[PDB]
Amino acid sequence: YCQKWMWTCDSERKCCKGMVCRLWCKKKLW
Repeated sequence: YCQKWMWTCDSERKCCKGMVCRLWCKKKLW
């Protein structure tokens, strides 16, 4: 699974595209 908006990511766990990978998955505003 890709990490959803209410999820978080890691070096392995990636957030779903459209969001940015960070401590938590954050929507790409920029």
